[PDB]
Amino acid sequence: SQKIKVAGTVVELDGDEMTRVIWKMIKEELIFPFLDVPIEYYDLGMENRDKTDDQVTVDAAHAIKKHGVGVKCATITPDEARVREFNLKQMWKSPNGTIRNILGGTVFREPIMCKNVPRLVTTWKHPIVIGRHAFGDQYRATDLVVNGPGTFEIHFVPESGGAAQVQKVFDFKSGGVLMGMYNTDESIKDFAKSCFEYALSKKWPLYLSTKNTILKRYDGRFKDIFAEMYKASYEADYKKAGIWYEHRLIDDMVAYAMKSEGGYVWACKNYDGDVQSDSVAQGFGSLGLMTSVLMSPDGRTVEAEAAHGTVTRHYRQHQKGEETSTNPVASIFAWTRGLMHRGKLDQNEKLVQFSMLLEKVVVSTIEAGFMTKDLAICIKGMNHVTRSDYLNTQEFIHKLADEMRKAYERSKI
Amino acid sequence: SQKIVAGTVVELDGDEMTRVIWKMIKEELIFPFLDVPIEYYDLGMENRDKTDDQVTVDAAHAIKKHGVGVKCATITPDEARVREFNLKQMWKSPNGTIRNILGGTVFREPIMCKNVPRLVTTWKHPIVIGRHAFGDQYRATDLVVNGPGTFEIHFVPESGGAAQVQKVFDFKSGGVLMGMYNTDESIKDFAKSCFEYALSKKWPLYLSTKNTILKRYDGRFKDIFAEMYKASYEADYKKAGIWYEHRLIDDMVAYAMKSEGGYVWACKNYDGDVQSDSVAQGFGSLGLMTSVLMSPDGRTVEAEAAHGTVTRHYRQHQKGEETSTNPVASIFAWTRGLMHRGKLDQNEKLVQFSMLLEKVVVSTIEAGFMTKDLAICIKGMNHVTRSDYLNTQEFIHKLADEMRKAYERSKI
Ligand SMILES: NC(=O)c1ccc[n+]([C@@H]2O[C@H](COP(=O)([O-])OP(=O)(O)OC[C@H]3O[C@@H](n4cnc5c(N)ncnc54)[C@H](OP(=O)(O)O)[C@@H]3O)[C@@H](O)[C@H]2O)c1
Ligand SMILES: NC(=O)c1ccc[n+]([C@@H]2O[C@H](COP(=O)([O-])OP(=O)(O)OC[C@H]3O[C@@H](n4cnc5c(N)ncnc54)[C@H](OP(=O)(O)O)[C@@H]3O)[C@@H](O)[C@H]2O)c1
Ligand SMILES: [Ca+2]
Ligand SMILES: [Ca+2]
Repeated sequence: SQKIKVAGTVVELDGDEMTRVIWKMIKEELIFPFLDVPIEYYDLGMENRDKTDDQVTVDAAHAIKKHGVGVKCATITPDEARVREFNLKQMWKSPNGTIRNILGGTVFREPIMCKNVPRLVTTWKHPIVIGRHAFGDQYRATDLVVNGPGTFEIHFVPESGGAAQVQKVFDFKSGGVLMGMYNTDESIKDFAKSCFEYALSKKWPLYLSTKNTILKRYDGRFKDIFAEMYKASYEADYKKAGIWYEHRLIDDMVAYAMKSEGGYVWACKNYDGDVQSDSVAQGFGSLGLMTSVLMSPDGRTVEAEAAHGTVTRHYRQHQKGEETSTNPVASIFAWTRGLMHRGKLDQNEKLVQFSMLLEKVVVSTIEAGFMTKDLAICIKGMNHVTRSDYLNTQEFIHKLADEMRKAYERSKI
Repeated sequence: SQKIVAGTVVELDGDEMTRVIWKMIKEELIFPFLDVPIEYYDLGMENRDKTDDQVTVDAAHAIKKHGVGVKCATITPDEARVREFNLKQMWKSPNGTIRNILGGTVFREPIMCKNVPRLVTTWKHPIVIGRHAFGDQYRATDLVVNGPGTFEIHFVPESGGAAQVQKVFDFKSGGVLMGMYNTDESIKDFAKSCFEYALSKKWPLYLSTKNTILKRYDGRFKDIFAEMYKASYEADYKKAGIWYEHRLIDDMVAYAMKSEGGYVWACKNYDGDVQSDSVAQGFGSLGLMTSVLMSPDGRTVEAEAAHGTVTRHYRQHQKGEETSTNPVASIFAWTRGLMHRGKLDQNEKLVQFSMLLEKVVVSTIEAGFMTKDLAICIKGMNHVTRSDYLNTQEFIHKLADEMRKAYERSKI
């Protein structure tokens, strides 16, 4: 089904469980009818990441860097329960963590605002953008079970060959756990750049959260890198733009974030950008109401995703042959932002107007009273929602399609 | 001033605004009523630096001895603090030191005021966070890396064989590295205390980890809780109409945001730290939260303010400007400490004194007398004016006025 021709190639990464089911329908009804789109397909379904030894994940990452745009459905990350469940050869790493490792950059997350959906948090008047650092820390770590007594040490061995630098971290008297993790100056700096630059262009303030009182040298490095770069390259233009940058302790930032009105960029270390960008997304209404875009330092490569998970409890219900009502908006906006970036790379204005148009139609369709259960909950009580207040997953997508077909037909005479 | 205590309470003095407030609470709401032995330790930054942080260690060991510890918020120094106080070094968190020595779980909970509107529209009931007090980020070894090399991790068995070595990372230019740990023993301890506490509340229990990413580290948290539920707690919980569940941290923070509450949330050191601030501020103020570190045996309580020393307000204070610093958390550290002092001494009268003061604080807030953070909760941020609240001193005084009437009012 072709209409708008797209020269560029979109690298699509398929995922798992309920999101995989919605992914198919989104392609089927919202994208392909309108777009003549070259798709380099990569199945990051869990079975296929097992079949290929996770190499499908690595190749997909590399294919995104080549073509410039990636669009990824939520995937399962496996632990022991999951290894059992699929008879996996191993506990494979988060495909997300692997993609992010290879690409680098920053994951910008923002709520998708629907005026008829009450925010959960009375104070939040404006959107918060989270710049989550995509590299290192707890997401590329080495952890270990300890089985008996013994001493946990770190050796740093320099390249020159000067002697080993060792630290006794802990004497274990019994079983326990240990782990090491890292970050790089180079990375933190790209993470500083893109955050400073995004807030400069939104004309908004920038907060950095760390726990540099505790991790004096580790988090300390982030604080100093951001402060050094601010003085050097952003203070003058920030002060001229009527905005400001400040380091705040993670403690104080979450309290501020909860009570403030929004209108600022909040830069988080990896883990905080993981946790808080869900607290935020649910605060604004639902996990399905959020964009998530991994951006290059150079602005040429974009991996757009849904930030939420595979919606396992909903899939278990879909698998019984029971009805589901799962919010597909975050999956759809993975596509639109990917296609928007695709069109920017190609000098293709038609593609950008389509991407924007699909975002308008989703938001407008929700705004006109047509919505999945989770948004109906935001409006009507937790226990005072009924079947007539919301559309199921299929209907919602169907309604969305009806509207998109109509809007597109009218759109560019 | 006294009237009411045999057993001893160990007092830990702190920094900045919480210090200023700590004094007033002792002056006006505690010592006037209680004749109590206090073992005083000054964890103000100057004395920590001056004693090479030994008063902190001494304070932690005093708490184990007499069984009750009451602690004011302290500074934990980074580089700017070292400059500011002319410190010998970037001393580690005194809280992190107290907890490393004492072990256990820090249980936190909002202090409900009916005239204070919640910021989260869905929260009908309290959320209780159970924070693992040990290990992980708060007893870790972190370094800056200045040039390329290899970050290895060695475990050297007691048995004397050979080291178990993992390559973590090949550095090319500069960075940071850290190493951190926890123990089966502490994690197990953390679980039992959460299971017992959610069992006695007849409330469900959630543990959150990121075991999909930290598969062995967080996996151990998840495996230990699960095995303990099966063996020791699943049957009793099912009889009580409650459950235990592990959720991924992503799932739990989203759930907590849309839940009505009424559950005990088991949090890893880092998560309990951060999510207890998000939860206190979601309920109305950082001022309106309790925080009680409990020992595995439950013979030893350290109570505190979970929030910081309120540096921005200390600075107003220093210039002679008017402050409205919420003192309720600092007050409830006294009351919960003493509650346990009374629990230990079988002092029926002291348990009730603590209970009464808590009653009077909230009851005073609910009669319209409050500090500026709580006025901002009722009126808007931009619509509060001076007449909606009391400054810090007046507020403590109003409570003080109020507490005397109340106490005098009781038994007679
Ligand atoms: N983007 C990614 O690649 C990504 C991110 C996170 C996790 N994961 C992986 O996916 C799985 C996550 O499962 P999880 O249950 O922990 O997290 P989850 O799949 O994000 O779902 C958690 C819950 O949040 C609500 N929710 C999330 N997305 C929703 C949507 N689109 N529409 C409606 N409700 C939604 C539902 O609550 P109710 O039950 O109340 O309806 C749902 O049960 C794990 O296997 C994990 O490895 C992947
Ligand atoms: N228990 C502890 O020992 C503990 C805990 C946390 C931090 N700290 C230490 O405290 C110092 C400063 O930390 P921080 O500035 O990150 O956080 P903070 O002192 O907790 O205060 C940060 C902000 O939260 C609000 N706030 C906190 N407590 C309040 C109260 N009792 N009444 C009214 N408002 C209150 C204020 O908001 P507004 O600005 O909006 O008025 C304040 O500016 C650091 O040295 C840190 O290491 C100690
Ligand atoms: Ca997340
Ligand atoms: Ca905290």
